[PDB]
Amino acid sequence: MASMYAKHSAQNYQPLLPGIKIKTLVYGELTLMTEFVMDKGSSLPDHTHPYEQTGYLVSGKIILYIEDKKQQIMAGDSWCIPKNVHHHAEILENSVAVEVFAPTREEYIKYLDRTTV
Amino acid sequence: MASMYAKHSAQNYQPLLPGIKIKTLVYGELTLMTEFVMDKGSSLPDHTHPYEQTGYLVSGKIILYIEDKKQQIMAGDSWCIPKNVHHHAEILENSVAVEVFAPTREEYIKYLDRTTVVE
Ligand SMILES: [Cu+2]
Ligand SMILES: [Cu+2]
Repeated sequence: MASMYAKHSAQNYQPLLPGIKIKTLVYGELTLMTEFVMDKGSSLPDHTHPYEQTGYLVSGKIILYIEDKKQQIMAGDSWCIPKNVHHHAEILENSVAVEVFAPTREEYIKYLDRTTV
Repeated sequence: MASMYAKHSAQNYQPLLPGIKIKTLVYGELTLMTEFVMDKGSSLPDHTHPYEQTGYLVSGKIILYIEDKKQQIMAGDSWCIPKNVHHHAEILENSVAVEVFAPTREEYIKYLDRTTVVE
């Protein structure tokens, strides 16, 4: 029930997968926003979570896989993945992506940058 | 029930306020994502909508007002505004912001770009 603000910082990024760093920026009662720093050559494995995922690529170049379909993602592109839909990605260059989850993905709250507000 | 993708395009931006252009990128069952292009000197007036608003500043420099708090926002900063909370902003330089609303703000679906494909 309280609003928060997060300043851009290259620190407090926690390791999630080989070449993938994660950091929860802000969250509320219905959303949660994370930032992914993905190195060239890394990938996100296939997952199905009960959270809708809408994202935005800040920089870089990735390939997003939804079901069996593939789409090349560049700076400025966006996407929206519904609940329980198979999705994975392959990172072609050093990329940065912002991802929002609905509802509040409580397992990602532990990735808070500790600063916030 | 359909996933979607939107390609970056400098077109399909509709005017919302003097100096403020809006474009709905994608939306789903619980969220809706828009992109705001804000000219230098413009501002967003005070509003209270029944939608949680979490945003990210792609570029520029603005001053975000949430309730009684004031904060200067620069590139890379983010925020989260709860439902029915007073908020407004003053745009200091040519800025671009991405904003997500929860639940799906159906009134902003009319700003959807033509370049959004399904799956
Ligand atoms: Cu996911
Ligand atoms: Cu608002």
